[PDB]
Amino acid sequence: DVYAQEKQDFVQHFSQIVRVLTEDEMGHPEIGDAIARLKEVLEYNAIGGKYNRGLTVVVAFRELVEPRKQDADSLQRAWTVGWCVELLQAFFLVADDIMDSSLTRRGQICWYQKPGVGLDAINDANLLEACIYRLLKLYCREQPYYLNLIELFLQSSYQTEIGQTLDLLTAPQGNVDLVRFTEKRYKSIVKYKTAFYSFYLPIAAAMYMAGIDGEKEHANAKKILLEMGEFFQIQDDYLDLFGDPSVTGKIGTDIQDNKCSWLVVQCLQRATPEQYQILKENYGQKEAEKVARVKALYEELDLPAVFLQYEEDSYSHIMALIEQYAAPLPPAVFLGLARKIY
Amino acid sequence: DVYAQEKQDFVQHFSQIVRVLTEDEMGHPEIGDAIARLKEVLEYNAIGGKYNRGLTVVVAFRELVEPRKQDADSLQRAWTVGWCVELLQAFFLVADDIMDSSLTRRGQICWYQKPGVGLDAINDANLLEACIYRLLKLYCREQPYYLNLIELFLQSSYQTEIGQTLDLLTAPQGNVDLVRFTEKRYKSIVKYKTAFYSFYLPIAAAMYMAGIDGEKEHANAKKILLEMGEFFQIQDDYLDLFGDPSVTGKIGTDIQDNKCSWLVVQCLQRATPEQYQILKENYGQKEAEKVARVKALYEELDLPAVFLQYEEDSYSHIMALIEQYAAPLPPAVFLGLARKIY
Ligand SMILES: CC(C)Oc1ccc(-c2ccnc(NC(P(=O)(O)O)P(=O)(O)O)c2)cc1
Ligand SMILES: CC(C)Oc1ccc(-c2ccnc(NC(P(=O)(O)O)P(=O)(O)O)c2)cc1
Ligand SMILES: [Cl-]
Ligand SMILES: [Cl-]
Ligand SMILES: [Mg+2]
Ligand SMILES: [Mg+2]
Ligand SMILES: [Mg+2]
Ligand SMILES: [Mg+2]
Ligand SMILES: [Mg+2]
Ligand SMILES: [Mg+2]
Repeated sequence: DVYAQEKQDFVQHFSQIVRVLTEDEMGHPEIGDAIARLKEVLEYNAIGGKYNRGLTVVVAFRELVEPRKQDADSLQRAWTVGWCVELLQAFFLVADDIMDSSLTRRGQICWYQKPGVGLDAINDANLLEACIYRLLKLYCREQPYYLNLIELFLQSSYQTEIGQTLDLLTAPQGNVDLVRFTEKRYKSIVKYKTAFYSFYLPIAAAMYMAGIDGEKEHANAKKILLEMGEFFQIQDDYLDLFGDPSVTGKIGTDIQDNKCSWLVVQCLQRATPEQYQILKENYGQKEAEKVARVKALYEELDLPAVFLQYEEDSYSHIMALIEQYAAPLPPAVFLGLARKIY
Repeated sequence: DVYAQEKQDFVQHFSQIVRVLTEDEMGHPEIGDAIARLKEVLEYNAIGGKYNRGLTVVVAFRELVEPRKQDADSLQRAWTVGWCVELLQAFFLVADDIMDSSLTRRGQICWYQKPGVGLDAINDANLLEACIYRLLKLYCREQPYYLNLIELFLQSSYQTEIGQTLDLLTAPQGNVDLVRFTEKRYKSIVKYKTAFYSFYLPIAAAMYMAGIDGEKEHANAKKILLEMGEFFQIQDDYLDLFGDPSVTGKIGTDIQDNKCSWLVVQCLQRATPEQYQILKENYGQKEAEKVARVKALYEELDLPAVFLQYEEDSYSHIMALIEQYAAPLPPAVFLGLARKIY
C-alpha cells in the first residue's frame, strides 16, 4: 500500500507546516494572539483524518516525476501542496459541520460545538482556506506551475461551493422535498460537492507539479476521478447511517437534515405507496423515533445489500475507465487511490 | 465629487457582473438552481451600500492611467475589479453579521436572519468570495497584472481574517475583558480587520492595473491608506452607537457583543473607579437596560465630543501624510477618498 508507506512522513511534515504558518508572528508580534488561535485551529481541524486527499498528491507526485527530479525541495513542495488539499478539506468540514448541525467529526466534538467557539468557527474555517494560498506563495511562487496551482485550488473551491449550494437547496429544513430527490439531481450534487476537490484536485495538482499541463490529459484523468468521487460520496451517504461510528468518527445527520442522500434516492425508487408515506411523514425531522423509522424502512428494502452490489458494479466501472483513460499516465496512480477508497 | 460622478455608471455595470457570473448556467444546466441562488445572494448582499471601496478602484484608475490608455476594455476591467472589492465586502459582511448577531445591514434584515436562510448564509458568503476570482479570470487573465491582482486579493483577505480573529479573541461572550481593551490592541485590530481591505486594496489594485508595481510606491500609498482606515473604523465604532440608524442602515451590537470598540477604549482612559465598575457590570451583555447604562456613561464622559475632536486631528494627520507620501501619485487620488470618508 503506497499510501501507508508515504503517510508517517506526510504526517510528520505537519509540524513544519504549522511552524511556517506561525512565523508571521516574528515580523508582526501584534498579531501574536491571532496566530496562536490559527495554530489551535490547525491542530484541531487538520489532524485526525485519514489524509487520503493530501497523500494522493504526494503519491501521484512520486509516480509522475522522474526520480532523478525528486530533489529535497521538490519533495517538500509536493508534501506542502498535499497539506494545501488537507487545509481545504479542513476549511470545508468546519463550516459544513455548522451547516449540517453535526455533533462529532474524526472522533471528537465538532470545533463549533466546543464551548467558547461557536460561530467564531466561521472565521476559523476561512483562515484555514487562507493558509492554502500563503503556503503556495511560500513554497511554489517561483515554480512554473504556481499560477496553475492557484487557479486549480480557486476553481476547485468554486465548484465545491456550487455543489454545497445544490446540497442545501435540495434539502430545505421544515419542508418535505421527496419529489426533488432524483438520481439525476443526486449525481449533480455529488459531482460538484465532492468529486472535484476530493479526486480531481489532488491528482491535477501533482500533474501540474510534474509539468503535465495538457488539456486532454487533464480531461482524461478527470473522467476517471469524477466517477471515483461519485462512488466516494455514495459510500459517505451509506456510512452516515449504516457506518460504525467508532470507525467513521462522526454521527449521521442526513435524515434529520432532509438531505438528498443516495439512500433516500434508492428508497424512493423501490418504495410502495405505503412506504412512500412512511418516508414522507418521517424524513427531515429531528425526532429520534422518526429517524429510526426511516432507518427501518431502509433495512426493510435491503438497502445495505443494494449498496454492496453498487460498490461491486461501480468498482468494475471505474477499473474500466482506468483501462480507457489512464494512458499515458501510470495506471498505478489511479489504482492505488481506488484501493484506498473501495 | 469624483465618486458621485462615476457612481451611476459603476452601479449600472452590476447587471453585467451578474449576467457574466450566471452564464456558467449555459455550459452546465445541472447547476441552474445554484446559479439562481448565487444571483439572489448577489442582489441581496452586493447592492444597497455606498460602493466607496469599489468606486475607489474606478476613480483611482481614471486618475492614474493616461486617458489615451483608457479604452473600453480597460475601463470595463477597472469597473470589474471595483466590483471584486465590493464582492469581497459582501462576503465579509454576510459572515460578520452572523458572528456579531446583527439584525439589519444597509437598511434591510441581515441575509442570515431571513426566514429559510439562516446558517446556509455561510456558504452564500463564500460563494461571493469565489466570484471575485472568477471575475478576475474572466476579465484580466491575459493582463500583465493578473497574478498581482490575485495575490493582492488573497493576501488582503488573509490579513482581514487575522484582524477578525483579533476582534473575536478580544471580545469573548460571557467574559469581562476590560483589561484587554487598550489603545495599542485597538490599533492592531483595526489595521488588520479594516484598513488593508477597505483602503489599501482598492488603491493598490488600481496601481497594479496602471502598471505601478514598485514596492516603495505601494508602501508609501500604504502609509497614507492604513491611517485613513484606522480613522474609518473609529468612525464605524462611534456610529454603531451614536449613529442615526436611518442613515447607517444597521443596528449596533458592539456593547452587547463585548467588543474592543474605540468608545470603550476612550471610556476606560477617562473613567473613575466608580464608572469603571458601572462599565464592568454592564458591558458585554444582552440586556437593553445594561446597554443603555453603558451609553449613558459614554455621554457623561462627553465621548461624542471626544470623537468630534478626534475626527479633526485625524483629518489633519492624514492630510500631513498625503503631503509626505502621495508623490509621485496625484494627491487627488487620496484627497477624493478622504473627502468621502470625513
Ligand atoms: C464554503 C464552505 C461552506 O463550502 C463547503 C463546505 C463543505 C463541503 C462539503 C463537501 C463534501 N462533503 C462534505 N461533508 C460531508 P460529511 O459531513 O463529512 O458527511 P456531507 O455533509 O456532504 O455529507 C462537505 C462543500 C463546500
Ligand atoms: C471570513 C470572514 C469571517 O472574515 C471577515 C468578515 C468580516 C470582517 C469585517 C471587517 C471590518 N468590518 C466588519 N464589519 C463591521 P460592521 O458590522 O459593518 O460595523 P465590525 O463588525 O468590525 O464593527 C467586518 C472581517 C473578516
Ligand atoms: Cl464502518
Ligand atoms: Cl449618522
Ligand atoms: Mg456534513
Ligand atoms: Mg453537508
Ligand atoms: Mg456525509
Ligand atoms: Mg459587525
Ligand atoms: Mg464584527
Ligand atoms: Mg461596526
